[PDB]
Amino acid sequence: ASAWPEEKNYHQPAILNSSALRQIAEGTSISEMWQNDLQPLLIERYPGSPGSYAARQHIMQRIQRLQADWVLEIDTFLSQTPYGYRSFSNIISTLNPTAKRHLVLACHYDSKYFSHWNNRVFVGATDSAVPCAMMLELARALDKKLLSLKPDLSLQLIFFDGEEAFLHWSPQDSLYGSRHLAAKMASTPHPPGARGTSQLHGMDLLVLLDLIGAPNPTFPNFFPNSARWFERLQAIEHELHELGLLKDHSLEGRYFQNYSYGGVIQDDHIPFLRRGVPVLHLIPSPFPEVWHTMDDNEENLDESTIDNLNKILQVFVLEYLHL
Amino acid sequence: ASAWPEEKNYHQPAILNSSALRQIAEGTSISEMWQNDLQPLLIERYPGSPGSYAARQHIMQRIQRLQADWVLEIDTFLSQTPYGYRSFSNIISTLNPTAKRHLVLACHYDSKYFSHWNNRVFVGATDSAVPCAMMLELARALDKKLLSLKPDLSLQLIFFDGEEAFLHWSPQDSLYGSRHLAAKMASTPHPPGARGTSQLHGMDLLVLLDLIGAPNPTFPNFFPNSARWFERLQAIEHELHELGLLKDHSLEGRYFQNYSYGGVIQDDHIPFLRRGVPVLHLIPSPFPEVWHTMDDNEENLDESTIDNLNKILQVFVLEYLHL
Amino acid sequence: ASAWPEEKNYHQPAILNSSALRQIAEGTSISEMWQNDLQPLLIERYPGSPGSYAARQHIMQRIQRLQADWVLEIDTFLSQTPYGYRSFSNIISTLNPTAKRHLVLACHYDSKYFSHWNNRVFVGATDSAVPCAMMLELARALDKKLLSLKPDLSLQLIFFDGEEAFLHWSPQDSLYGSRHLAAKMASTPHPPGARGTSQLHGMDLLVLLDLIGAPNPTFPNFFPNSARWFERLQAIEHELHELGLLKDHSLEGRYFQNYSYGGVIQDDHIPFLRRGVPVLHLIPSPFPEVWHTMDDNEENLDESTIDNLNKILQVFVLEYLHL
Amino acid sequence: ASAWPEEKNYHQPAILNSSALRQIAEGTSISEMWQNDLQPLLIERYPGSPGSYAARQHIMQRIQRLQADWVLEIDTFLSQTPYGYRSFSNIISTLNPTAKRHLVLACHYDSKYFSHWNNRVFVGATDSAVPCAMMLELARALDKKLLSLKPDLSLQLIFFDGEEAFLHWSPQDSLYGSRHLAAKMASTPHPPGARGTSQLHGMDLLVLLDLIGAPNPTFPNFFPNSARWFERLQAIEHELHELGLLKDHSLEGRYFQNYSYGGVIQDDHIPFLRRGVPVLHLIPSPFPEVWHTMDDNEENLDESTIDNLNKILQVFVLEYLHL
Amino acid sequence: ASAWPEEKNYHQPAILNSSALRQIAEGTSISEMWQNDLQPLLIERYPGSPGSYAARQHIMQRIQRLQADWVLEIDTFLSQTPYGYRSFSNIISTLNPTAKRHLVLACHYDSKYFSHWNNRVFVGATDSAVPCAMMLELARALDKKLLSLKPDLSLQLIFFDGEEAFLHWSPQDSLYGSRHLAAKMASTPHPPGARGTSQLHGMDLLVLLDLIGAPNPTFPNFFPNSARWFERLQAIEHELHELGLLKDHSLEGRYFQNYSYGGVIQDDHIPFLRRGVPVLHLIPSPFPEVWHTMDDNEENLDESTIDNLNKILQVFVLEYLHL
Ligand SMILES: O=C1Nc2cccc(O)c2/C1=C/c1ccc2[nH]cnc2c1
Ligand SMILES: O=C1Nc2cccc(O)c2/C1=C/c1ccc2[nH]cnc2c1
Ligand SMILES: O=C1Nc2cccc(O)c2/C1=C/c1ccc2[nH]cnc2c1
Ligand SMILES: O=C1Nc2cccc(O)c2/C1=C/c1ccc2[nH]cnc2c1
Ligand SMILES: O=C1Nc2cccc(O)c2/C1=C/c1ccc2[nH]cnc2c1
Ligand SMILES: [Zn+2]
Ligand SMILES: [Zn+2]
Ligand SMILES: [Zn+2]
Ligand SMILES: [Zn+2]
Ligand SMILES: [Zn+2]
Repeated sequence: ASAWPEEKNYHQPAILNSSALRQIAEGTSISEMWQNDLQPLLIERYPGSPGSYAARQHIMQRIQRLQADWVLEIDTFLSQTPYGYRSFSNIISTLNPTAKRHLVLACHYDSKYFSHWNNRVFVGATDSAVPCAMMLELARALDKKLLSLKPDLSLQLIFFDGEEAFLHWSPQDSLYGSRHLAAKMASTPHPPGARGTSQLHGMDLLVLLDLIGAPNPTFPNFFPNSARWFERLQAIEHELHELGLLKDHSLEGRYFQNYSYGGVIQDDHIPFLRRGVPVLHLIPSPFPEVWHTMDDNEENLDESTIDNLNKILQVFVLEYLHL
Repeated sequence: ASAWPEEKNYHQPAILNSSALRQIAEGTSISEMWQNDLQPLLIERYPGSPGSYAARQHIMQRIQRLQADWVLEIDTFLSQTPYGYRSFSNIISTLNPTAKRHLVLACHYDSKYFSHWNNRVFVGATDSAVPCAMMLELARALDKKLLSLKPDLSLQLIFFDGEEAFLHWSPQDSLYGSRHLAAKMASTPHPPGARGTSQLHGMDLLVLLDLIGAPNPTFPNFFPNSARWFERLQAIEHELHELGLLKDHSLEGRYFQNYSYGGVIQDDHIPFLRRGVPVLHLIPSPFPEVWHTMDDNEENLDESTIDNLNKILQVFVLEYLHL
Repeated sequence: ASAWPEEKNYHQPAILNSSALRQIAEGTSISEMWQNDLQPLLIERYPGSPGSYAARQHIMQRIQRLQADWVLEIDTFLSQTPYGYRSFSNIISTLNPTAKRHLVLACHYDSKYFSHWNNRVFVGATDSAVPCAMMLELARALDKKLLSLKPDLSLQLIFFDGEEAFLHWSPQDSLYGSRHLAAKMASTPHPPGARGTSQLHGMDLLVLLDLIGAPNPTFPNFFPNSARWFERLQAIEHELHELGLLKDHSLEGRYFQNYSYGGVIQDDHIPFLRRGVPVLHLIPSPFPEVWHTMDDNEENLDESTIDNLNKILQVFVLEYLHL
Repeated sequence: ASAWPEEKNYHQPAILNSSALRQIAEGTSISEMWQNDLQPLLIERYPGSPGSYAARQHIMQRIQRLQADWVLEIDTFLSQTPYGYRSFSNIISTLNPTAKRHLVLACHYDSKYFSHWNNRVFVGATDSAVPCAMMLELARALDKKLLSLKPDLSLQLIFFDGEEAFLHWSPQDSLYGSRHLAAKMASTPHPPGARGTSQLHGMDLLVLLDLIGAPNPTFPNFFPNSARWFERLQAIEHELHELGLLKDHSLEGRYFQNYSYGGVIQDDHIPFLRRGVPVLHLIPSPFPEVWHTMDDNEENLDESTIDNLNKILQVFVLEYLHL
Repeated sequence: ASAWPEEKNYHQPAILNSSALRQIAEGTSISEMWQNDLQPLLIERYPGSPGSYAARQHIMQRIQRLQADWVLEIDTFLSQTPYGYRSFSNIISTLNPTAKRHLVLACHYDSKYFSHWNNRVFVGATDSAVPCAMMLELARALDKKLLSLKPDLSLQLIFFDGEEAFLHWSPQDSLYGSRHLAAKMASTPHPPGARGTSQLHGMDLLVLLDLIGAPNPTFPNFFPNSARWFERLQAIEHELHELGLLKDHSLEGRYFQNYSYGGVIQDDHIPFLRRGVPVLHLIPSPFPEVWHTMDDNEENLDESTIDNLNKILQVFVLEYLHL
């Protein structure tokens, strides 16, 4: 067939100059994000719940009101769990769904399920409420530029549901949302009409944000097939440092350090990885100290790190998308 | 509905004082244990074998002679192999088998089958006679305190048979004992009469000992859902050291180094991990130089290190149980 | 020369409970430090200048108003430099100067001489105004607990002058105020009336703060006769973390990391060290990125890290003094 | 004083764009250097000796035949030694009489004295004949651009004599050319007529190249007053790398690694360093394997590493000089 | 002179085959040493004390009683201190006083001086009573092959006195004996009637034992002129291990790791090192945790580690000596 599915293998960023980067840095607001994007989401929001719907509405609302012609879809489905068939809902938000190639940013909007205990609630600030807010805050901060899209390539965001186990992490009880959509897409021809290419051939790259939020992350370079793009976040991190544009930051506490990792982490990316989509797994190693504790709350998030990652990521994208 | 299967995430140790610690370090005798508990286990003991029945037997005698109300079982069972059908007997000792919740220590009591070489015999002193002796010594040394068990929690031991492969490593040629027991436990209501919860629900934490006894062990932190418990070993090791109760010991050769391990090792924890039991896998990395050679013998054991880990394990276990 | 001068070698801390620590963390304000004790010193203030007298002046005032009975002295003295003789002044603030033994906290309060460039002035935010405010905030915060000094031990703060070189780093041109004070103290009987014992005998341990206030600092353990005191800084850091009373703080970026250093930094400890005083040199390695640049301003300080090191240091100090 | 002595503190470089960096990298033949600039120097050449005068002569000849206004000088002198007084002869080559400020590159052109063995003769290929050759070649390859010198700053090349000891390394028996040349310049006014300031005040940075030519060298960041220039050598090496311009080179095998060093190496920079000159000491740690052995010859030099470092340096210099 | 003193520069060792290595292991007995060699040294033994004389005498009886023709000098001398002039007695034991060249091994027989605290007493087991013994036992263990000295090369031991400061470490107050004996050897011709070569010229390598006998030592490769012999100590530790000739020993806790050092440790080698004698400094880094505490006692020595270092040292000496 046509070879556009190989394009992703040769695609270069449009690196930005200092003045551009000063602009981007000034364009994102961590407090706006914190107030209007993220505090809504710090609720018990596990699949089913009132939380899940409130969270779901909140995401689309906040997307809905932007100037770029974002196409929100829901994709409610049903899957078996160790408590029976429960109902899930993935969020997709697409720009230019005819864009044969998309760069995808994705995270997970469900919250793990826990019995209230001591009258506390798990609300999953880093796991993964913050990554949802960052993707939100990037759609906003970059809206004027993202409008320019009316290379055949645009941007999709995915918010997955049912990432976490219901009882116990196993292949059977985990990634409900992403195993659904991996399949759905591997079987949806793309572009419409085509005869050999799926919605996955048109994932250039999947950037999975998971567990972001805590002080002192270090992100490993998980895959050779996305390493060049990891290097670019290294380069972006550096230059935004060399230019004043990061806060409480030092290069001896870099986020992205050339440290490859041993065994694989399981996460919403796996249903895509093994179908051949190159992945960039922005999850930290070690996990946050508050992982799956009630203490994974607002109080233990380093606003200042998150701001620095907001900027790094926002640049990464404009550079991919050549805006 | 009862949520007692969650009590394990919120479980905290009752940490001990410097009198207590001195007392423990005092009442464990590496030299008795060496003579009374481990020297008997140092024989060819692959499943089948006369060794196996001897060891099985040894193990039960030295438990049967202590005062606390241990209940030993011998799950003997058949299972297929590359050499046809064969028979395995796991050893399960248990205090308070209605103790709804149990902390579990475990190891394997077989020895791998090797032909005889230069009239040398493979006896597995670290793989895994030493862990078996360690476990038996801990029941001895803690006996008077374990009596106290007449939070509904108690202790349980397991000595798995057929951990090693008969011919060659594989899902199908290995972990005969634990694969078997993990299933039978997943299918057993705990507590009697329960309707939705199995005995695995009652396993707090599985501490599994493998490949102990060589010099300069280094134990990684393998799993994030047991990592606060690995922190307690770090912390126990520390205090027992600053208080001068370890032998030939320095912090520049700690045993528990806060280092995270890439992959998964395969071992008797596997069937219980993939079903959602937390594991504290006390296996070192790298394995001991003598691994799976005829040199895994007594002459190459480090008394001092084994004795240090006894103290550490014994204190871990008392703090877990609140004794 | 009695045998009191060796008690330092056996001194041990009075470790605190989790309730104390909580009080210690809660009773230090980094924002009051920021305006009352630190923002005033951020001015050109090399030796001689009018800044030197104003910073000098500030310090004493901020001490003079506290309840403890601080005995300020001033130690003005003349020395040759590359630009000719000049007049320096060390500040010394002593509790219980008859206190035969003292723990000493010290920084330097000059600022390096630089000509102005682009109309910016060098002010030394980390080199070493934060340290001065740290030492000044510590005496405020701990004031009430320090009236109780009426073992014979007390606390002395020292603010050195002329630490930095005038023109070109060298033994002739550097440490003007601590070469002087060593020697002065090295030859001043202590206690009064003494006959064989100098005031350096009575110096238990000298904690030198320097270059503090940038993000992600790493302090080494430089000297073996003080490691045990470093180790207590390690342990405090850990404990304040595990109770939740540090901020944006992760243990994979501790500040005190058991890492030994090879060479020596020259700094104001040197004249006391080669007099056999025990030094705890809280100077980080690598130096900050803004070292000796005009960018060593307020804008580039990490308030979180300094709250943190303040809490730690305050604790360290109450345990040293058994308060 | 005036202000000019401090201009160096604020000097930024004129970074080169890609096209340029290529043009430099084609500019330099390692083969031309190898045969024209280096092979003449592979001779026994300890001070006094005929290779001492032949070396001296050769160097000069190669500068003389360049366009640029190199002003040569011999500085023959005489110092006490363990074999009596003897006569040395530094070589200085300067562009610009008045260039108030100079970047200096420097290297030592003697050879340690060794009696002959198995008919073998020490010729210090890396110690330091390659550094020399390197400096020559950079003269050669940057002539035309160095013409453009008719910010008041230029270049200077020094080739110290008497670096190595005659007998046994010590302050009194080592560093003969450079202890003399730093005292002499520290007592010569610059610029001519000046009432306050030395030619040292004019030395912007002394780049000392020693021990260069072995495979896989790593150079550390010895000094913090030249760390930004170290960082630039790194940025250059990365960038020359990622553009394809280096040979047999990976970033896993970089030369300039952010690895500070503890204490100091004694080399020809010391006389200048204590006098307040900033130093970029391109010496490797560890020293080469052939260090001070007859085996320090041509056969053990890695031609590929030298080409690469030629490139890196010549760039470093064109960018310091805003050429 | 001549070149006879450049011979150290070329000395290759006569390396042993496995069969010999086994004899040497068999040949030394750590229980013999512990009882007959070291336990007498474990007394308060500063310079001038009766212990000092006790200890001085013991050494000599242990060497007098062997058969090789050890030749005991006794440099006694006076020197000023912070407590007055006092008397010091080195011990020197040569084989072939006329043998031009000499491998020299040395340690120090004094104990620091401490008051008596809780009726406890500082005795210096690691520092340096073990290295004294290790050298004693080296000579017992090797006597028969040492006899074979009737390459003009032989062996020398040195038990320095006064190494430790009397009051507070410092060039004026330390290394009393080595400074004496270094200067006295520098100004003694050798071999007799030589006209420009001293005893120090016929120190081929100085092997300095210090701070030995604690668990888990790591020894840096401190000097480049001695590095090739550190690489021998490494190759020896390896081969002895790969033959199961060391106890309780993994290569992941090697004793000699090829890691270079930054700064410099001050010890009895300085006075020879700045006079140009090659030094293999066997002092660990870090120091023992018990350094200059009362716990530097026999209770805290690692018998296995010492026994392993005896073997390594006895092999090193023989391959040097071509025995
Ligand atoms: O959910 C989980 N339960 C576990 C129990 C034992 C070991 C484990 O690694 C896990 C685990 C992994 C996990 C992985 C990625 C995640 N992203 C967000 N939550 C995440 C959790
Ligand atoms: O038995 C085995 N045969 C192998 C061949 C190649 C690679 C391997 O990891 C193995 C192996 C692993 C193994 C793992 C945990 C064990 N615990 C005790 N023995 C253990 C052995
Ligand atoms: O001041 C300095 N000028 C230098 C030039 C070259 C190398 C150096 O280490 C220095 C240096 C060191 C230094 C050390 C401790 C300090 N504390 C505050 N400023 C400090 C500076
Ligand atoms: O020459 C030397 N003799 C030594 C003996 C013991 C330790 C040492 O570091 C040295 C030494 C250092 C050295 C430093 C830079 C050099 N550049 C060229 N040769 C160089 C030698
Ligand atoms: O004695 C000492 N007191 C110190 C105080 C602060 C730092 C130091 O490095 C030292 C020191 C050094 C030292 C070096 C080698 C020794 N061998 C036996 N004792 C030894 C001691
Ligand atoms: Zn999670
Ligand atoms: Zn095994
Ligand atoms: Zn400074
Ligand atoms: Zn050299
Ligand atoms: Zn000592």
